[PDB]
Amino acid sequence: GSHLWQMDNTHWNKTIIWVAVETNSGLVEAQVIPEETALQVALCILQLIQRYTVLHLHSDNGPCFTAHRIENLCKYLGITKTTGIPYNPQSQGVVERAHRDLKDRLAAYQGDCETVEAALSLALVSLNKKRGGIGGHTPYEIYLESEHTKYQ
Repeated sequence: GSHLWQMDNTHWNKTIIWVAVETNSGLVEAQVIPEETALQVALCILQLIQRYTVLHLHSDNGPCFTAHRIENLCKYLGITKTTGIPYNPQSQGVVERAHRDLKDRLAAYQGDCETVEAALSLALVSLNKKRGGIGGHTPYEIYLESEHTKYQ
């Protein structure tokens, strides 16, 4: 129940994908972005916070993550903002695995899709909603459970 999300930009084919990981559940939220600008990041963040619970947002020092626009947005949304990888070993590990599972799942659906955006959606549902412990939780069910104990 921390709702700390770490964002980072990644490259696949050669599309730029913005990746947000909830460090407690390993839940991933990603979006293809055209260029690495604070304008793009601000849209991703607005969509993230629209759909999820975000108390703390973390990232590297990149100007698209530190620009006044981003800092202002987070202040507005009441979101704690920190920079500097790693936040901690626990979180970084969660993030790195997530990035690798995303690229795996992305590769798996790559050959059944035309656009990366469509592939990304299918990859996210797999990772978050389909993959989980035998008789256990998926990252979504984990996130859901801590979301519940906050929105009763």
